[PDB]
Amino acid sequence: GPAVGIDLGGTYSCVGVFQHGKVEIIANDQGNRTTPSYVAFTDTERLIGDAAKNQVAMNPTNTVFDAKRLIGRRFDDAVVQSDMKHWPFMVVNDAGRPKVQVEYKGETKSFYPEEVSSMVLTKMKEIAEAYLGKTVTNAVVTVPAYFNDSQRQATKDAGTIAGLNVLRIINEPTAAAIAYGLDKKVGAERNVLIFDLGGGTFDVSILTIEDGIFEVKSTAGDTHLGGEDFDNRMVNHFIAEFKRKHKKDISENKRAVRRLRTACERAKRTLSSSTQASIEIDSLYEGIDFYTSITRARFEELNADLFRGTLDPVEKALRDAKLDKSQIHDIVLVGGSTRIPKIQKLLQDFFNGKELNKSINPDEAVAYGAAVQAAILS
Ligand SMILES: Nc1ncnc2c1ncn2[C@@H]1O[C@H](COP(=O)(O)OP(=O)(O)OP(=O)(O)O)[C@@H](O)[C@H]1O
Ligand SMILES: [Cl-]
Ligand SMILES: [Cl-]
Ligand SMILES: [K+]
Ligand SMILES: [K+]
Ligand SMILES: [Mg+2]
Repeated sequence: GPAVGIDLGGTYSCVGVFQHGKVEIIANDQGNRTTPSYVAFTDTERLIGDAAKNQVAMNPTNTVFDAKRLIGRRFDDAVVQSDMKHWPFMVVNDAGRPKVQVEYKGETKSFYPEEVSSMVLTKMKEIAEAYLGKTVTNAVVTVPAYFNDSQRQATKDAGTIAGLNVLRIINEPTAAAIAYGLDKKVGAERNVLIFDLGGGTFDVSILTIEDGIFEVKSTAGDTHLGGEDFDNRMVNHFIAEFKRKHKKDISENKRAVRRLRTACERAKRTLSSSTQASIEIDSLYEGIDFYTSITRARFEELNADLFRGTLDPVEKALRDAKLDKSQIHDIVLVGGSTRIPKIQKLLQDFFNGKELNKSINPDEAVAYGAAVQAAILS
């Protein structure tokens, strides 16, 4: 007490606390309401969150991310073997369990996924402590609805290692529905669709709620579709533009690509509220400045197939839940990527004009609902 709600996200984490009948989403030391699920190791220190993501480009083999993709899994799991090929850090096998291997202070170290996630949770715990001016111990932590018992157990363990008393592990879509008060009893069942597009995954969940009890009717999605893919499309676009203007290809310069990606992600966010965004990077490659811009229309065209494709999982989830689109009582947007206007248009159009629940920052809705539930369990 106070107990907190924590969304331990694949790419960003968020912590909230319910007090005086209101949820407060807590800003970190940099004033950010969400924090990168990154941890880095150097010759002298361990960095977590914003501090870790800010040096990823210069320290690729020792900056860990995506621990959520390893948590609770066996080393021989096809998913792990597939994902490992794409990470710049090493994943080793310890008696059948995956561990990330890094260098810290000149020595080789290895950590279980739950230890890496415990570092992220320690950061979220401290963020809440700085805001509350009191020690934080009890917490509700969320996980994807498809997580199995081992993945739920390892997530709870990450919390315990961080010094938290995990009151309960609840599903992300359920937490999002709770944020909007859809758990309240209205004397009849209600069907709710959660459309969750984050930084690296896309989850569609259909919930049936009655008497405060949740039932996951169906889930669909793509574990390799998120905001990072839209950033990739923009990066490729600008590498091509720089090549045309300067007859130089920056593709093989890791730092150049990173600075460009960062500017693209920032420009993308601006495009959700404005129709154009400027990209200005000083000395991007060989001392050449890269000052350009991108319109919302071009950003939408660069990603047209990926945006439209989000509707397939929606149709499949409806089919698996044995529900027609007209039987959905509420549609809830979750994940930072749902702030993109074109995605909202596509989903609303698919639902024949039905309004979307989007008043709660989508990238905060999971933590918001977790905080409400944590207070209820406290
Ligand atoms: N205003 C915005 N417009 C567009 N995209 C945005 C905006 N704000 C944030 N994003 C994107 O949202 C993503 C992060 O979403 P969120 O914080 O919900 O991630 P997450 O739940 O950790 O993701 P994952 O699905 O990988 O678990 C990033 O790709 C970020 O660029
Ligand atoms: Cl911080
Ligand atoms: Cl459209
Ligand atoms: K998140
Ligand atoms: K997601
Ligand atoms: Mg998420």
